[PDB]
Amino acid sequence: KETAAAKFERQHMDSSTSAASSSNYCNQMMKSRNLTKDRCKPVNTFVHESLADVQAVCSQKNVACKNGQTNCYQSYSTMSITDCRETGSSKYPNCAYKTTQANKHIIVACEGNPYVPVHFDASV
Ligand SMILES: Nc1ncnc2c1ncn2[C@@H]1O[C@H](COP(=O)(O)O)[C@@H](O)[C@H]1O
Repeated sequence: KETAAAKFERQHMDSSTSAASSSNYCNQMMKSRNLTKDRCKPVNTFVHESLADVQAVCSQKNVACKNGQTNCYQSYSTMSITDCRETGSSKYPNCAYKTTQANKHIIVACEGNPYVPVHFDASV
């Protein structure tokens, strides 16, 4: 089965690009990462940093999660990320997104042994 850890990597990791590939990036990536499979996933963030760097966030600044759990962590450094947001004109199965690149601190929830990212909570 797909572990939660693998699912985080599929949904949120993109170390290959340093930053968003112009205007087409979200359209292609949301599809290729299977987030347009059974609906247009409305909102999603990709992180353009090494896996090791993202994993290391599980030992950085402990902050409250949006759902009220205590297992969330904020990166001490800013990271290169891309926010994808579904357009008003987007209609399944033709899912359309705005690609917005930025540099922000990420917030991830971590679980397990090893203690790794399983949920992307926020960027700040
Ligand atoms: N603190 C957390 N630790 C682990 N997974 C979480 C956490 N917060 C949210 N999730 C995951 O993200 C989804 C969205 O959370 P919610 O909006 O509370 O339904 C949940 O179904 C979980 O799959």
